[PDB]
Amino acid sequence: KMPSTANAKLNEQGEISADIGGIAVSVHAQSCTEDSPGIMLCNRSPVVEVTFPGAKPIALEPEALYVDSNSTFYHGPLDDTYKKNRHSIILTDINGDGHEDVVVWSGKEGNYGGPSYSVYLFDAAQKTLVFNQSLSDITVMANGLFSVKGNMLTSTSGDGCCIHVFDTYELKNNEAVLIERLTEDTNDPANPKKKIERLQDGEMKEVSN
Ligand SMILES: [Ca+2]
Repeated sequence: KMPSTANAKLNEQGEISADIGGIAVSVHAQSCTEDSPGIMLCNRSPVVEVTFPGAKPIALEPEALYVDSNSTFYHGPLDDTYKKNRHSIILTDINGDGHEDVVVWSGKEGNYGGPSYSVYLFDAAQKTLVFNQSLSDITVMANGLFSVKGNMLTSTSGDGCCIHVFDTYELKNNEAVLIERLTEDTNDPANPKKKIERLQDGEMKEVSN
């Protein structure tokens, strides 16, 4: 399960074409504008086409695409240990069924205007990649893309100072559900406050333990 990466920039036809760990990925995007060094914002019908081995190409049409020519593609797991990078297009099995899914840097609705993502799970029945609202939504106001551990997904939020929120989601059948929210408040370093909420009887409840 070794992680592999690659970088690329949109050529004169607004095109990239790469093979990352045996999965071919192409990008077709015109009329992009430079957002910051090495990074183009493409929001005029950008297309990300993914061809898994032995399969028909699948075209994704994200609402926008941030193409970082210095960190373009990543193929590997979302380890809390391993992945502290930000990539434009990520191939990774989020739901543990043995087939890679796709994560695309599509917005900047993360915490303090950081990256937010569109998540697409491979749907084995349909032979396609299906946009996942619940998973994409985790990245909104998050400090970055979530990490995956078994069927558990972790994400952090907060005010970038003294309030930190640590979320744990359980993923069952294309559906991410929040099961735990840990809020730590260190505004008074001498009096740190910790709040634990957990999913109980179908609702998030504050708990002592
Ligand atoms: Ca999968």
